[PDB]
Amino acid sequence: GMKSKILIFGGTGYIGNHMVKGSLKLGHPTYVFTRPNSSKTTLLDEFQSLGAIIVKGELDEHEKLVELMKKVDVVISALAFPQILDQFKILEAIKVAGNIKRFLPSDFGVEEDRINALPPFEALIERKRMIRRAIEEANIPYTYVSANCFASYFINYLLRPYDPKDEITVYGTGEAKFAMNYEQDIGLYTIKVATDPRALNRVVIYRPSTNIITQLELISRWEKKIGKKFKKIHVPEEEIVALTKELPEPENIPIAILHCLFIDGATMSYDFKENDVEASTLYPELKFTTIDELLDIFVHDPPPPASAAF
Ligand SMILES: NC(=O)c1ccc[n+]([C@@H]2O[C@H](COP(=O)([O-])OP(=O)(O)OC[C@H]3O[C@@H](n4cnc5c(N)ncnc54)[C@H](OP(=O)(O)O)[C@@H]3O)[C@@H](O)[C@H]2O)c1
Repeated sequence: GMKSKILIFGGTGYIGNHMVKGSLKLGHPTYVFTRPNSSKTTLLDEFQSLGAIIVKGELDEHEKLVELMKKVDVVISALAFPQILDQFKILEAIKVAGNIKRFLPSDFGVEEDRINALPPFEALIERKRMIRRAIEEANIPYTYVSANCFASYFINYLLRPYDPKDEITVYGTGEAKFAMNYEQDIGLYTIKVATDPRALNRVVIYRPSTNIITQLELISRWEKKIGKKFKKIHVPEEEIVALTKELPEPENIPIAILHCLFIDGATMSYDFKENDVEASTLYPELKFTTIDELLDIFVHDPPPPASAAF
Protein backbone atom coordinates (compact mmCIF):
# COMPACT_ATOMS: atom_id res chain seq x y z
CA GLY A 1 0.00 0.00 0.00
CA MET A 2 1.41 3.34 1.15
CA LYS A 3 4.38 1.55 2.73
CA SER A 4 7.68 3.06 1.59
CA LYS A 5 9.82 0.73 -0.51
CA ILE A 6 13.14 -0.04 1.16
CA LEU A 7 16.44 -0.97 -0.47
CA ILE A 8 19.05 -2.53 1.82
CA PHE A 9 22.72 -2.93 0.91
CA GLY A 10 24.55 -5.54 2.95
CA GLY A 11 21.21 -7.14 3.76
CA THR A 12 22.80 -10.58 4.10
CA GLY A 13 25.11 -9.15 6.74
CA TYR A 14 25.40 -9.75 10.45
CA ILE A 15 23.19 -6.78 11.30
CA GLY A 16 21.76 -6.34 7.81
CA ASN A 17 19.73 -9.56 7.94
CA HIS A 18 17.85 -8.20 10.95
CA MET A 19 16.95 -5.05 9.05
CA VAL A 20 15.67 -7.18 6.15
CA LYS A 21 13.54 -9.29 8.51
CA GLY A 22 12.26 -6.24 10.36
CA SER A 23 11.38 -4.47 7.11
CA LEU A 24 9.37 -7.46 5.92
CA LYS A 25 7.75 -7.91 9.33
CA LEU A 26 6.57 -4.29 9.17
CA GLY A 27 5.06 -4.84 5.73
CA HIS A 28 7.53 -2.78 3.68
CA PRO A 29 8.32 -3.87 0.11
CA THR A 30 11.96 -4.91 0.61
CA TYR A 31 14.79 -5.01 -1.92
CA VAL A 32 18.03 -6.77 -1.00
CA PHE A 33 21.16 -5.99 -3.01
CA THR A 34 23.72 -8.81 -2.93
CA ARG A 35 26.86 -9.83 -4.85
CA PRO A 36 26.52 -12.52 -7.53
CA ASN A 37 29.13 -14.66 -5.76
CA SER A 38 27.87 -14.32 -2.18
CA SER A 39 27.74 -17.54 -0.17
CA LYS A 40 24.59 -16.33 1.61
CA THR A 41 22.50 -18.48 -0.81
CA THR A 42 20.36 -20.18 1.84
CA LEU A 43 19.80 -16.89 3.67
CA LEU A 44 18.72 -15.30 0.37
CA ASP A 45 16.22 -18.10 -0.09
CA GLU A 46 14.81 -17.36 3.37
CA PHE A 47 14.55 -13.66 2.53
CA GLN A 48 12.82 -14.61 -0.70
CA SER A 49 10.28 -16.83 1.08
CA LEU A 50 9.57 -13.91 3.42
CA GLY A 51 8.70 -11.58 0.55
CA ALA A 52 12.03 -9.91 -0.20
CA ILE A 53 13.04 -8.98 -3.75
CA ILE A 54 16.59 -10.15 -4.38
CA VAL A 55 18.82 -8.09 -6.65
CA LYS A 56 22.24 -9.48 -7.53
CA GLY A 57 24.89 -7.04 -8.65
CA GLU A 58 28.11 -5.22 -7.82
CA LEU A 59 28.40 -1.72 -6.38
CA ASP A 60 30.44 -0.81 -9.47
CA GLU A 61 27.36 -1.15 -11.68
CA HIS A 62 26.40 2.53 -11.55
CA GLU A 63 23.60 2.32 -14.12
CA LYS A 64 22.00 -0.65 -12.36
CA LEU A 65 22.10 1.22 -9.05
CA VAL A 66 20.46 4.31 -10.53
CA GLU A 67 17.64 2.33 -12.15
CA LEU A 68 17.13 0.48 -8.87
CA MET A 69 17.09 3.70 -6.82
CA LYS A 70 14.32 5.05 -9.03
CA LYS A 71 12.09 2.22 -7.82
CA VAL A 72 12.51 2.70 -4.07
CA ASP A 73 12.00 5.41 -1.43
CA VAL A 74 14.38 4.53 1.40
CA VAL A 75 17.96 3.27 1.25
CA ILE A 76 19.76 1.63 4.16
CA SER A 77 23.39 0.55 4.04
CA ALA A 78 24.65 -2.16 6.38
CA LEU A 79 28.01 -2.60 4.64
CA ALA A 80 31.17 -3.57 6.57
CA PHE A 81 34.21 -1.50 7.55
CA PRO A 82 36.22 -2.43 4.42
CA GLN A 83 33.41 -1.05 2.25
CA ILE A 84 32.73 2.23 4.05
CA LEU A 85 33.98 4.54 1.30
CA ASP A 86 32.41 2.26 -1.29
CA GLN A 87 29.17 3.78 -0.04
CA PHE A 88 30.08 6.74 -2.24
CA LYS A 89 28.90 4.56 -5.11
CA ILE A 90 25.54 4.23 -3.39
CA LEU A 91 25.42 7.97 -2.70
CA GLU A 92 26.28 8.81 -6.31
CA ALA A 93 23.37 6.69 -7.52
CA ILE A 94 21.08 8.30 -4.94
CA LYS A 95 22.05 11.76 -6.20
CA VAL A 96 21.44 10.81 -9.84
CA ALA A 97 18.07 9.12 -9.19
CA GLY A 98 16.87 12.06 -7.09
CA ASN A 99 13.78 10.39 -5.59
CA ILE A 100 15.23 8.97 -2.37
CA LYS A 101 13.33 10.08 0.74
CA ARG A 102 15.80 8.84 3.36
CA PHE A 103 19.31 7.38 3.40
CA LEU A 104 20.78 5.60 6.40
CA PRO A 105 24.56 5.11 6.01
CA SER A 106 26.35 2.21 7.69
CA ASP A 107 27.00 3.62 11.15
CA PHE A 108 25.23 1.38 13.71
CA GLY A 109 27.81 1.79 16.42
CA VAL A 110 29.31 4.68 18.34
CA GLU A 111 28.26 8.27 17.62
CA GLU A 112 31.39 9.14 15.62
CA ASP A 113 30.61 12.86 15.49
CA ARG A 114 31.04 13.29 19.24
CA ILE A 115 33.69 10.74 20.19
CA ASN A 116 37.29 10.02 19.26
CA ALA A 117 39.25 6.79 19.51
CA LEU A 118 42.76 5.38 19.20
CA PRO A 119 44.31 5.66 15.68
CA PRO A 120 43.38 2.16 14.44
CA PHE A 121 39.66 2.72 15.07
CA GLU A 122 39.71 6.51 14.61
CA ALA A 123 40.80 6.01 10.99
CA LEU A 124 37.74 3.85 10.40
CA ILE A 125 35.13 6.08 12.01
CA GLU A 126 36.61 9.04 10.14
CA ARG A 127 35.60 7.21 6.96
CA LYS A 128 32.06 7.04 8.32
CA ARG A 129 32.27 10.77 9.06
CA MET A 130 33.32 11.39 5.45
CA ILE A 131 30.13 9.71 4.27
CA ARG A 132 28.05 11.84 6.64
CA ARG A 133 29.70 15.06 5.48
CA ALA A 134 29.05 14.15 1.84
CA ILE A 135 25.39 13.40 2.59
CA GLU A 136 24.92 16.80 4.22
CA GLU A 137 26.80 18.62 1.47
CA ALA A 138 24.44 17.05 -1.08
CA ASN A 139 21.33 17.80 1.00
CA ILE A 140 20.36 14.12 0.99
CA PRO A 141 17.62 13.33 3.56
CA TYR A 142 19.20 11.16 6.24
CA THR A 143 19.10 9.45 9.60
CA TYR A 144 22.29 8.59 11.46
CA VAL A 145 21.85 5.59 13.74
CA SER A 146 24.10 5.07 16.76
CA ALA A 147 23.02 1.59 17.82
CA ASN A 148 25.75 1.25 20.43
CA CYS A 149 26.98 -2.32 21.16
CA PHE A 150 25.47 -5.33 19.37
CA ALA A 151 24.36 -7.42 22.37
CA SER A 152 24.66 -11.01 21.15
CA TYR A 153 27.94 -10.10 19.51
CA PHE A 154 29.50 -8.74 22.68
CA ILE A 155 27.87 -11.09 25.19
CA ASN A 156 29.56 -13.79 23.12
CA TYR A 157 32.80 -11.83 22.92
CA LEU A 158 32.95 -10.84 26.60
CA LEU A 159 31.48 -13.89 28.33
CA ARG A 160 32.39 -16.58 25.79
CA PRO A 161 29.30 -18.49 27.07
CA TYR A 162 30.17 -21.42 24.81
CA ASP A 163 33.47 -21.81 26.70
CA PRO A 164 33.70 -23.99 29.85
CA LYS A 165 36.68 -21.97 31.13
CA ASP A 166 36.99 -20.89 34.78
CA GLU A 167 38.47 -17.47 34.01
CA ILE A 168 37.13 -14.42 32.20
CA THR A 169 39.06 -11.57 30.64
CA VAL A 170 38.19 -8.05 31.75
CA TYR A 171 39.41 -5.08 29.72
CA GLY A 172 40.74 -2.29 31.88
CA THR A 173 39.16 -1.97 35.32
CA GLY A 174 35.83 -3.16 33.93
CA GLU A 175 33.95 -0.25 35.51
CA ALA A 176 33.24 1.67 32.30
CA LYS A 177 29.56 1.73 31.37
CA PHE A 178 28.28 0.73 27.96
CA ALA A 179 24.93 0.20 26.31
CA MET A 180 24.18 -2.93 24.34
CA ASN A 181 21.14 -3.81 22.28
CA TYR A 182 19.76 -7.03 20.82
CA GLU A 183 20.45 -7.29 17.08
CA GLN A 184 16.85 -8.20 16.28
CA ASP A 185 15.64 -4.99 17.95
CA ILE A 186 18.35 -2.86 16.32
CA GLY A 187 16.99 -4.17 13.04
CA LEU A 188 13.30 -3.46 13.74
CA TYR A 189 13.86 -0.02 15.27
CA THR A 190 16.08 0.96 12.36
CA ILE A 191 13.33 0.28 9.82
CA LYS A 192 10.90 2.18 12.06
CA VAL A 193 13.01 5.34 12.33
CA ALA A 194 13.81 5.29 8.61
CA THR A 195 10.25 6.41 7.85
CA ASP A 196 9.51 8.29 11.08
CA PRO A 197 9.38 12.08 10.52
CA ARG A 198 10.81 12.52 14.02
CA ALA A 199 14.08 10.99 12.77
CA LEU A 200 14.40 12.95 9.52
CA ASN A 201 17.87 14.51 9.30
CA ARG A 202 18.69 13.62 12.87
CA VAL A 203 20.99 11.44 14.92
CA VAL A 204 19.07 8.58 16.53
CA ILE A 205 20.63 6.80 19.49
CA TYR A 206 19.60 3.40 20.89
CA ARG A 207 20.11 3.74 24.62
CA PRO A 208 17.32 2.01 26.55
CA SER A 209 17.86 2.44 30.31
CA THR A 210 17.47 -1.31 30.82
CA ASN A 211 20.52 -1.99 28.66
CA ILE A 212 23.28 -0.01 30.37
CA ILE A 213 25.88 -2.01 32.27
CA THR A 214 29.59 -2.49 33.02
CA GLN A 215 31.81 -5.50 32.31
CA LEU A 216 31.91 -6.35 36.02
CA GLU A 217 28.14 -6.11 36.42
CA LEU A 218 27.56 -8.21 33.29
CA ILE A 219 29.87 -10.91 34.66
CA SER A 220 28.16 -10.81 38.08
CA ARG A 221 24.71 -11.20 36.57
CA TRP A 222 25.84 -14.04 34.29
CA GLU A 223 27.42 -15.83 37.27
CA LYS A 224 24.06 -15.67 39.08
CA LYS A 225 22.23 -16.94 36.00
CA ILE A 226 24.34 -20.07 35.53
CA GLY A 227 25.47 -20.72 39.10
CA LYS A 228 29.21 -20.44 38.48
CA LYS A 229 31.98 -18.09 39.60
CA PHE A 230 34.80 -16.91 37.34
CA LYS A 231 38.32 -15.74 38.08
CA LYS A 232 38.57 -12.28 36.53
CA ILE A 233 41.77 -11.54 34.62
CA HIS A 234 42.33 -7.88 33.79
CA VAL A 235 44.16 -6.50 30.77
CA PRO A 236 45.63 -3.12 31.86
CA GLU A 237 44.61 -0.10 29.78
CA GLU A 238 48.23 0.93 29.21
CA GLU A 239 48.73 -2.59 27.89
CA ILE A 240 45.86 -2.28 25.41
CA VAL A 241 47.10 1.12 24.22
CA ALA A 242 50.60 -0.20 23.53
CA LEU A 243 49.27 -3.10 21.43
CA THR A 244 47.38 -0.77 19.08
CA LYS A 245 50.73 0.84 18.28
CA GLU A 246 52.84 -2.29 17.76
CA LEU A 247 50.42 -4.86 16.31
CA PRO A 248 49.85 -4.96 12.54
CA GLU A 249 46.56 -4.07 10.88
CA PRO A 250 43.84 -5.30 11.09
CA GLU A 251 44.97 -7.04 14.30
CA ASN A 252 45.17 -3.74 16.20
CA ILE A 253 41.66 -2.62 15.24
CA PRO A 254 39.72 -4.96 17.57
CA ILE A 255 41.96 -3.89 20.45
CA ALA A 256 41.34 -0.20 19.72
CA ILE A 257 37.61 -0.84 19.56
CA LEU A 258 37.63 -2.68 22.91
CA HIS A 259 39.44 0.29 24.43
CA CYS A 260 36.86 2.70 23.02
CA LEU A 261 33.84 0.70 24.13
CA PHE A 262 34.96 -0.87 27.39
CA ILE A 263 37.66 1.39 28.80
CA ASP A 264 36.82 4.87 27.56
CA GLY A 265 33.13 3.95 27.75
CA ALA A 266 32.37 5.80 24.51
CA THR A 267 28.73 4.68 24.25
CA MET A 268 27.93 6.27 27.63
CA SER A 269 30.45 9.12 27.91
CA TYR A 270 28.12 11.88 26.70
CA ASP A 271 24.74 13.43 27.50
CA PHE A 272 22.02 13.81 24.86
CA LYS A 273 21.97 16.94 22.72
CA GLU A 274 18.85 19.01 22.01
CA ASN A 275 18.25 17.50 18.57
CA ASP A 276 19.24 13.93 19.47
CA VAL A 277 16.51 11.30 19.40
CA GLU A 278 16.71 8.33 21.78
CA ALA A 279 14.80 5.54 20.03
CA SER A 280 13.35 3.67 23.02
CA THR A 281 11.12 6.68 23.71
CA LEU A 282 9.55 6.64 20.23
CA TYR A 283 7.14 3.70 20.11
CA PRO A 284 4.90 2.76 23.06
CA GLU A 285 4.03 -0.52 21.34
CA LEU A 286 7.66 -1.63 21.24
CA LYS A 287 10.56 -2.04 23.64
CA PHE A 288 14.18 -3.17 23.45
CA THR A 289 14.91 -6.65 24.79
CA THR A 290 16.55 -6.05 28.17
CA ILE A 291 19.89 -7.31 29.42
CA ASP A 292 18.20 -9.78 31.75
CA GLU A 293 16.05 -11.10 28.91
CA LEU A 294 19.20 -11.35 26.80
CA LEU A 295 21.03 -13.36 29.45
CA ASP A 296 18.02 -15.68 29.61
CA ILE A 297 18.25 -16.13 25.85
CA PHE A 298 21.87 -17.15 26.27
CA VAL A 299 20.87 -19.66 28.95
CA HIS A 300 18.08 -21.26 26.90
CA ASP A 301 19.04 -20.82 23.24
CA PRO A 302 22.33 -18.91 22.76
CA PRO A 303 23.10 -17.37 19.35
CA PRO A 304 26.46 -18.27 17.70
CA PRO A 305 29.45 -15.93 18.13
CA ALA A 306 30.54 -13.66 15.29
CA SER A 307 33.59 -11.66 14.25
CA ALA A 308 33.41 -8.39 12.29
CA ALA A 309 35.38 -7.94 9.07
CA PHE A 310 38.37 -5.59 9.10
N1 LIG B 1 27.82 -1.81 17.24
C1 LIG B 1 28.45 -2.99 17.15
O1 LIG B 1 28.66 -3.70 18.12
C2 LIG B 1 28.87 -3.46 15.78
C3 LIG B 1 29.38 -4.79 15.63
C4 LIG B 1 29.68 -5.27 14.34
C5 LIG B 1 29.50 -4.45 13.23
N2 LIG B 1 29.07 -3.12 13.41
C6 LIG B 1 28.69 -2.26 12.26
O2 LIG B 1 27.56 -2.77 11.53
C7 LIG B 1 27.79 -2.44 10.14
C8 LIG B 1 27.74 -3.73 9.33
O3 LIG B 1 28.68 -4.68 9.87
P1 LIG B 1 28.49 -6.25 9.67
O4 LIG B 1 29.38 -7.02 10.59
O5 LIG B 1 27.03 -6.54 9.76
O6 LIG B 1 28.88 -6.48 8.14
P2 LIG B 1 29.17 -7.93 7.44
O7 LIG B 1 28.17 -8.93 7.87
O8 LIG B 1 30.61 -8.20 7.58
O9 LIG B 1 28.99 -7.50 5.91
C9 LIG B 1 27.72 -7.01 5.47
C10 LIG B 1 27.63 -7.38 4.02
O10 LIG B 1 28.63 -6.75 3.06
C11 LIG B 1 28.62 -7.39 1.79
N3 LIG B 1 29.99 -7.37 1.27
C12 LIG B 1 31.09 -8.06 1.80
N4 LIG B 1 32.20 -7.87 1.13
C13 LIG B 1 31.83 -7.02 0.12
C14 LIG B 1 32.57 -6.43 -0.94
N5 LIG B 1 33.87 -6.68 -1.10
N6 LIG B 1 31.88 -5.61 -1.80
C15 LIG B 1 30.56 -5.37 -1.63
N7 LIG B 1 29.76 -5.88 -0.65
C16 LIG B 1 30.47 -6.70 0.19
C17 LIG B 1 28.09 -8.80 2.08
O11 LIG B 1 26.86 -9.03 1.43
P3 LIG B 1 26.70 -9.98 0.12
O12 LIG B 1 27.52 -11.23 0.36
O13 LIG B 1 25.21 -10.16 0.06
O14 LIG B 1 27.23 -9.17 -1.05
C18 LIG B 1 27.91 -8.81 3.61
O15 LIG B 1 26.85 -9.66 4.02
C19 LIG B 1 29.13 -1.67 10.01
O16 LIG B 1 28.92 -0.28 9.90
C20 LIG B 1 29.82 -2.10 11.28
O17 LIG B 1 30.79 -1.13 11.65
C21 LIG B 1 28.76 -2.63 14.66
